[PDB]
Amino acid sequence: EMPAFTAELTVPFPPVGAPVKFDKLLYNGRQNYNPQTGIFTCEVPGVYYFAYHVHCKGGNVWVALFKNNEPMMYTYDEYKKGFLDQASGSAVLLLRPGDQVFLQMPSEQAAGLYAGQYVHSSFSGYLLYPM
Amino acid sequence: EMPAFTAELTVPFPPVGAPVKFDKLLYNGRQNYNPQTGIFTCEVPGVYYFAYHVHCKGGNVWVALFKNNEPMMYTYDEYKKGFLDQASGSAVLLLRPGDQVFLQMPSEQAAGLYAGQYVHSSFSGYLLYPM
Amino acid sequence: EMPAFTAELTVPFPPVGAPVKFDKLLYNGRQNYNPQTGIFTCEVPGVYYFAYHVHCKGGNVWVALFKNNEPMMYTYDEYKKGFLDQASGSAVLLLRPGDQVFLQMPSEQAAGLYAGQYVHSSFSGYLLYPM
Repeated sequence: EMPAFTAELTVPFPPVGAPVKFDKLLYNGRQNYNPQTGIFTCEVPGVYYFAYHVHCKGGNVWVALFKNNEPMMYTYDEYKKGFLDQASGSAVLLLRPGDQVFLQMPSEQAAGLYAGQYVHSSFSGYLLYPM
Repeated sequence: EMPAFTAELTVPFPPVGAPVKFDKLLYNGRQNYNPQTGIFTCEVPGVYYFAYHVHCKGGNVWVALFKNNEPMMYTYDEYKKGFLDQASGSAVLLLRPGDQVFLQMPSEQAAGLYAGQYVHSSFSGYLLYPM
Repeated sequence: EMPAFTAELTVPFPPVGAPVKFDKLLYNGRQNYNPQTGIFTCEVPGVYYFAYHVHCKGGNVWVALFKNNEPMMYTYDEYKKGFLDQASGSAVLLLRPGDQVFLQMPSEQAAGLYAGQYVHSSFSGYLLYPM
């Protein structure tokens, strides 16, 4: 199997300051993604592509795609008074064996990450080129 | 030739309960996506990645990415009182010959999927790893 | 090294009528993407996948993914008075040596493309199948 996964969130407002535990799996080649931690751990060295889609409601939402402690990409969305919204992101990253990639909200002031049984926020990633 | 495509919807408000027929093709290697059905049919077994972007206007829009008869991912957006909006999604799926992947709205109560000549709603997909 | 890149914008309102210069690079295999121009120039012939995420604030945003001088895909978003929003696009394109792919806003009437140190609008692309 090649490293590739897609995980969905089905409960709104996950913890701030910790990897978002997307736990509904569609695929998880090589099991490099852990639904119990929300972290993708690099086993195969190379270039990867990650994508994420997060809904917003009740409050602003600020997320960052992390590679270990480093924020690689930031996505911010301001809640639209009374309505559900969404913001997305994607990025190509060169990963070293052991690198841990995940999505996380850095601020308690922007924790409006929404999700539901029929409204999936998600996180996907897969190997492009082995290095 | 490898299976890969991008289809854009140029006409607003497609029927509910049936695959959304994105009509305009930018690419369609192996022609596994059919504009007449809105369905991507797996010919080459393997891991695939799909991405979609749907505009919302005039009403709420609830769509799901299906694999055969199973809803794999749900995307929802609420119409912003007189303002065009958009919601997206993407997913990695292991497919076998004959499997069908498409987007479909399950309810008449949220069928505001919008599209226009200069406002493209889209659906893309491609083979990642042959299995 | 394979062709693949992700470039982020960290300053708002890039000029209309010219490629958007995403200059914060996460990866740039073969350096086929130029931070100084915002243009990806094809070196290796083949099928590519491009994805972009653009925030909207203060004004509507109308951007197009160009291949040379032809608009391949259009993405539009109506600014939600007072709040930051976002719209995205994805496209599979068959490229020949020398082909240039970039994002550009055609009208001054919809140039509200936003970005900041805390929110990245971005442009990514990579080779799927060499031809």
